[PDB]
Amino acid sequence: PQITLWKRPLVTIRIGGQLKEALLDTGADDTVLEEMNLPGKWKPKMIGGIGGFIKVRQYDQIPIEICGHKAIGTVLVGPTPVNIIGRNLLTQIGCTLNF
Amino acid sequence: PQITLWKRPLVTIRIGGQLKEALLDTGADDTVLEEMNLPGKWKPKMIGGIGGFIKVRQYDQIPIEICGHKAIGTVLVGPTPVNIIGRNLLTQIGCTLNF
Ligand SMILES: COc1ccc(S(=O)(=O)N(CCCc2ccccc2)C[C@@H](O)[C@H](Cc2ccccc2)NC(=O)c2cccc(O)c2)cc1
Repeated sequence: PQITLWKRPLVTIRIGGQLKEALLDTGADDTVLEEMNLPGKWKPKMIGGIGGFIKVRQYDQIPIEICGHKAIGTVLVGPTPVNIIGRNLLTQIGCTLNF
Repeated sequence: PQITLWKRPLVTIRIGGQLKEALLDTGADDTVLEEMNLPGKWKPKMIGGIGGFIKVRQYDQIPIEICGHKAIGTVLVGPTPVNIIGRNLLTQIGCTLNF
């Protein structure tokens, strides 16, 4: 689709059979989800945003369907304030910015 | 332009006698610029991101040129690590997400 920006670019994602709302975020290098359980090994990681650094759990090779487009990649889980789809998965679904 | 997301979508903006590199950021409601002493009235504000909140100065009706496209709107100035062009200006220059 083409998504305009007068509203937040929130979309439905499917991850582990669960439907969630997530923000398509070109300013995010990584995909960061609110705390949830995901299967498999994770490793502790730290990431930084506008207000400082947080601790997250890094899960690799996780399938995420974003508005019906399939990605398989790294998902960080932690105290992000909102679910964020970052460039690591936006590139997999062929997302670009256009003006 | 079409801008892919393999790297951070950094572009040149101009605000007065300062050309600046800024992130085209669909996950940002507002435009947040690194510390700069803009003229005119402003209002204090707190904005929240990953890691918590920062204190910023809200300046209104500031002209900002982004890759040659003219915009005018609210600019938040504060201790952000990166200049962020948010949706308030992205819409004005006709920016969409496409996949
Ligand atoms: C109201 O206006 C704004 C509010 C917030 C922001 S933002 O910069 O924090 N923010 C709002 C996000 C939604 C959100 C909303 C509410 C809480 C938490 C997240 C904009 C993000 O795109 C942000 C931009 C960025 C990049 C580098 C350094 C610093 C910031 N990226 C990130 O936080 C980020 C995420 C993952 C990995 C990474 O390396 C960076 C910008 C504008």
